[PDB]
Amino acid sequence: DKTVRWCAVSEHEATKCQSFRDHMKSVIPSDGPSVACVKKASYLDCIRAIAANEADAVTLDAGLVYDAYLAPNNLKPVVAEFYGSKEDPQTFYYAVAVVKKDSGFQMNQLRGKKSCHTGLGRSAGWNIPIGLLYCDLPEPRKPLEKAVANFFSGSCAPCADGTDFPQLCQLCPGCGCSTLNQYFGYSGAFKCLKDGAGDVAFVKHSTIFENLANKADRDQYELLCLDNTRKPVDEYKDCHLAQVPSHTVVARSMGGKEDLIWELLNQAQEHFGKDKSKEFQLFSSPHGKDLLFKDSAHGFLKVPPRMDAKMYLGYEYVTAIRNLREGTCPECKPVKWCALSHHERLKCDEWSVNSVGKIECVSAETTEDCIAKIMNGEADAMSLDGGFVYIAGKCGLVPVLAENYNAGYFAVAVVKKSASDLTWDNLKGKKSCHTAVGRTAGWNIPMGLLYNKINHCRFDEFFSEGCAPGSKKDSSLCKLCMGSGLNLCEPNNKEGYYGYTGAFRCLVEKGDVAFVKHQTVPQNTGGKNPDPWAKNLNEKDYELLCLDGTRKPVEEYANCHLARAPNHAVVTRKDKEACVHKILRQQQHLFGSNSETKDLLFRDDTVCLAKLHDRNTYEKYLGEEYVKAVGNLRKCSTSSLLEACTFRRP
Ligand SMILES: [Ti+4]
Ligand SMILES: [Ti+4]
Repeated sequence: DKTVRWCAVSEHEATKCQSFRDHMKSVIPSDGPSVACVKKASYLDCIRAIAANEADAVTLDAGLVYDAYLAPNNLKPVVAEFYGSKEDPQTFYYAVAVVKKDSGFQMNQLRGKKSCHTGLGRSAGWNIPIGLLYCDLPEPRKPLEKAVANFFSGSCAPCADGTDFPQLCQLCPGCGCSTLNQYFGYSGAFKCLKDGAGDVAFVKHSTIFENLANKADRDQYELLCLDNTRKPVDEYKDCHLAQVPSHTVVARSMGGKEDLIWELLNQAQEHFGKDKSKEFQLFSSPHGKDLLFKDSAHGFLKVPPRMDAKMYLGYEYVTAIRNLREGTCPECKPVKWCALSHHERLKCDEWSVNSVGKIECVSAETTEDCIAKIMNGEADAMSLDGGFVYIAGKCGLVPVLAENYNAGYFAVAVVKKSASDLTWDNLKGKKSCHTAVGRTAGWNIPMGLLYNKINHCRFDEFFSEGCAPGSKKDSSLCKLCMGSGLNLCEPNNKEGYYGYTGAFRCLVEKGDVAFVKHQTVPQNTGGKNPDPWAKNLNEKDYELLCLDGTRKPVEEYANCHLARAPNHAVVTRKDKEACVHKILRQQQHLFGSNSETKDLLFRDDTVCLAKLHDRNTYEKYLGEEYVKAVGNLRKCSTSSLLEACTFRRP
């Protein structure tokens, strides 16, 4: 059987689940998914059932998505309910802090102000802001209401205990826990700000737009960002306290059956979803409200498979809720560097002990895994090719420092001098060598420029064949690669044509054109590289293709390049930007220009780690032309972390 066991947490839900079961039988072929129904006492029991292999799937709110993720449950998000509309599916809501224009304070300045909350215990209006402010609250932090009552000078916090903590009901005497209190709920809490009662209102991104029809009025309001700046109210996507998913189907991390659940839910929406007019309807029940799914849902979206619960809830939300559950507070710490190999780890380990604690080490198996650990706080920093910076940036990370070599390197197209046919003007049908797909020199620049000329990104149909590590194994752009077994065409060291040098090797041995950097050929010719394939080459036998259509010697790169490359950059979270900026400059003035293999942690031709000033965004660091180009190349991108990040922020 291909059966999905759906977990119900009430008798009304089990009835609906059984009806679900029975109607699906009429629409799904016998080799298709079917439904079984397991009734438990509560969401937490469902979670346990699923983790114990007595059930398979349940739909949860964000706080339970969190519980479900914790050991020993280890469930993950697999399907999202969406709202509003088929054309523009709404999956998340943003908790925001709204304030009046020119009220003159930042998030790190909330102590002593007046606050408006939608209601005690509510997500946007209470658990998130109080969770993120947790360690700012005065001691003792239990009971929590007491500590909040001594942080804000006065508040309106519906359903708080005003009898014990009157300060909390100062702007709404009684703390009425119903719509009889004028300041209850979303519009209530917004109204509390608008009427001048409060200085800040903890609400959802949409609250302001639902209460103020004219832009003229909304301009009188702003949002507090976590980075202690303000932004306009329609910029909540870049200025929110937390991004939060509405309603999320979860499942075991290993053991699924993710695939079956999607095939089930997807077919269910297609026959029984919103507006499908059958006697059974997936998103209502005669038996009561919100049974197994929210009645307001318009359907389901598949959660990208790379996504785990920390990633899906997001860093700010997880921080907030950990604080509320654990309640632990500090009194820069150590920068946790991310290693990608045994050899990278060994350099990092001896860096750690040499830094005397200031640096610690964490490893992952791929760059993307490392980036994900930085997103979620398992790690803090690593250095990355510009192509990975773009991905890190789309995932909410920022560049802090650039690696310097001497404006950065030159991206160049190398060819054999002998074959004097080749020109930039027509490389159609030629054999190409790339460092890896998605890297600056190897891909993003050259194929960026190439995209403008052919108006598609199926480059495996432009070139005859090639080696471009990270391509699909059966692609013509894996035909020239030299890795054996599972390593063929892999973007790592077990593929000998991977990377700057690898791509040049590829040209020497098999290719017609190699996309690399200006100092690749010089460093691998004239006997400098002793390996048999490079030992006897001299740079005079190689030429560069200029945008002109002409060709020039290798050392002539300054007048014969494809474009200026952004340098490789250190990235981190905005919340560690300052600590990473400090420690690394303090570490490089100790261990800089004053690896045991090649290019470990930082490129080997790096002299110093440079300040960025105004370029501390991926867009500003890479430049707009680079970003536009990568945008065009995504149409053919295979990056599953990028797919996860963009699911959350299109
Ligand atoms: Ti709420
Ligand atoms: Ti690079």
